[PDB]
Amino acid sequence: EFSIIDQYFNRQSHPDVALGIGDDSALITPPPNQQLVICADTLVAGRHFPLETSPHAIGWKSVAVNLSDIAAMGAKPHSILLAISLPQVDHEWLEGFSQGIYDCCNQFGVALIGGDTTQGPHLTITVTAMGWIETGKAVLRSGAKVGDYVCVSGQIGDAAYGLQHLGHSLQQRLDYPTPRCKLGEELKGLASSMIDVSDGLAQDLGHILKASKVGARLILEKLPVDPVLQQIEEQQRWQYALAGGDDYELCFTITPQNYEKLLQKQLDVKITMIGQIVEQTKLTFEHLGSDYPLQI
Amino acid sequence: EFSIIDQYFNRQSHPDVALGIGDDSALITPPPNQQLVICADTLVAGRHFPLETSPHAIGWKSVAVNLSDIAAMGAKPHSILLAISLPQVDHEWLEGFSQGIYDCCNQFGVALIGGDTTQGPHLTITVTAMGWIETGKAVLRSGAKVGDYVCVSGQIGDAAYGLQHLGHSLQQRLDYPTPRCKLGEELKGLASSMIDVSDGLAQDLGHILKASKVGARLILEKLPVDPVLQQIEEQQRWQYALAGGDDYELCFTITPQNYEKLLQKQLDVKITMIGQIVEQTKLTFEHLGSDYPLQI
Ligand SMILES: Nc1ncnc2c1ncn2[C@@H]1O[C@H](COP(=O)(O)OP(=O)(O)NP(=O)(O)O)[C@@H](O)[C@H]1O
Ligand SMILES: Nc1ncnc2c1ncn2[C@@H]1O[C@H](COP(=O)(O)OP(=O)(O)NP(=O)(O)O)[C@@H](O)[C@H]1O
Ligand SMILES: [Cl-]
Ligand SMILES: [Cl-]
Ligand SMILES: [K+]
Ligand SMILES: [K+]
Ligand SMILES: [K+]
Ligand SMILES: [K+]
Ligand SMILES: [Mg+2]
Ligand SMILES: [Mg+2]
Ligand SMILES: [Mg+2]
Ligand SMILES: [Mg+2]
Ligand SMILES: [Mg+2]
Ligand SMILES: [Mg+2]
Repeated sequence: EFSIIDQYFNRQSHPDVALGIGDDSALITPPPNQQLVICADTLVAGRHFPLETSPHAIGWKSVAVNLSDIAAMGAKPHSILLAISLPQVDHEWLEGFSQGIYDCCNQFGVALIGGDTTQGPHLTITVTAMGWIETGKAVLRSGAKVGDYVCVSGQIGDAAYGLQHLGHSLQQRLDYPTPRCKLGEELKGLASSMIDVSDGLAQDLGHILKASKVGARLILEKLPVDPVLQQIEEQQRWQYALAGGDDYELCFTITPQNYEKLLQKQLDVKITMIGQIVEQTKLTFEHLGSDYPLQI
Repeated sequence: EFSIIDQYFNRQSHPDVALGIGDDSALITPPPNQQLVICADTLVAGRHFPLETSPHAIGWKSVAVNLSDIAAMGAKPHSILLAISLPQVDHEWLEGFSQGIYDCCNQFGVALIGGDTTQGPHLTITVTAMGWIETGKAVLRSGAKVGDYVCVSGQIGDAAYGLQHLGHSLQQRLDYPTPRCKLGEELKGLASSMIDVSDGLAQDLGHILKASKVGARLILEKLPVDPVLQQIEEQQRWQYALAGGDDYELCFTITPQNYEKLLQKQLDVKITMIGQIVEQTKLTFEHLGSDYPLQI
């Protein structure tokens, strides 16, 4: 177990880490005039990923889903803790898994600074992520105002389709979600509210609506879906997009004025306006310019 | 699961929390001139606690073992995240478990500011603890010097005895360890090195010896054991004390000069000098003034 840490999880720490792996706790010197942003998310084998998922993909997604919650605040990710409960000690598995962890960390300039390694009957992983943001400038789930656009990044429904069609190209969106870190940072001071879409667009937008004490009207034909989902029947397409989940895209609200400023930035991801915030505290849908009753 | 969070894990925190439970991440405004101290430890049902352990004790210990690693740095604890994987939703269990979480947090002035709640086949808990310490003043596992006293707080072996004698009063030490938070803070500026005894005195002192590139000679009859263990045959007594684990006491090294200073403080726990640091890089034992060969 102590050898497991040294063998797989003790790459040299960044110069930006006061004390990394090796002691009872890690130490971080805060950057000035910034708040600590902190979150944790658990992945349970067979629940948050198929049992047969490659160890590298498990490692990647364990980090990615937590970076997504830092990004959903408009913050910049800094470091993570890794808590893993393992049924067995398998070198090939541990090599792939740790490679997955570090590949995702390195993509986004994040340090692995600590954690815990235990034995347990079922593979269970909890990553804690830490980031920093200019004091007072976090993008909350509250903050959405009547007249704001509702927007979402990338595509929604991919991962859900992937889960139900394993082996299909869209499985890559299930196994390797992309946390939208740079977009989150670019939305600081532009977005009036934000959440990452981890459970499903309707449910997660719903948290914003409830927190902001507003409602929204979405346009079904504007939901950004993969060409593959564009070719399946409407009803199923919209279910994948609205209740699929595991997208790890950012859903946010923004004034038309700030939206124009957003579109003028160089962004590493697609942005789509899918509706607007309204006064009535309900989530409703529009299609071809008419009300569209829809149960999700 | 959203009902669970609201019903059991959403009490108002200390004023020192910029944003607590309810958003994608929590926000903390760092106190000036302090470093973030951060750790995580997992408890797996049946492994880190007997399956029949009361939910209140499970909640208490989940927090306590993590406050212990904050204390082991000399730092002051501030807040925790709670990640729980639950096989079933049981109201009586959740009431007891959450009461245990909050009882430990409240005793030590700690806020529960976030976490994750999931379904899984086996009860698994990971708490992340966050604390703060004056920049540069952490007590590391490195730093022990030849001639330094080796010391330990409280009693060692209680929890291990309790585990093997479930039903005995010493089970209290297994179920309800006390993190030595105030002692940890009082050892800032005095201890030359420190670790908390979670795995066993010999093993955990061993991490200090390895990090400091020194050895130690312990005096077996000076080990602080319960009167109950004083009545056991000495070999088994010393095995509980040196290899029992789950003590969550602090083991630290300290100059004779600084030990005198320590004893002048008003402390909330027993402190015992049990040996001293030596040049040769080995852990050895002495009994009644003679070398005492002992395998842990
Ligand atoms: N999977 C992991 N990834 C990264 N760091 C880890 C991991 N597991 C453990 N660590 C780090 O390795 C060091 C030793 O960990 P550990 O033995 O769990 O310390 P501890 O909490 O003080 N003891 P214990 O309470 O018995 O678990 C610490 O600095 C941990 O933060
Ligand atoms: N057991 C818990 N104790 C304390 N806070 C919790 C707990 N579970 C969840 N929370 C908090 O409750 C809020 C909602 O949690 P959660 O639904 O897990 O958010 P999320 O990470 O954005 N979504 P997801 O990735 O699907 O898990 C967050 O502010 C969490 O930090
Ligand atoms: Cl273990
Ligand atoms: Cl779940
Ligand atoms: K730790
Ligand atoms: K947010
Ligand atoms: K979260
Ligand atoms: K330490
Ligand atoms: Mg420790
Ligand atoms: Mg999340
Ligand atoms: Mg640990
Ligand atoms: Mg989220
Ligand atoms: Mg520990
Ligand atoms: Mg979560």
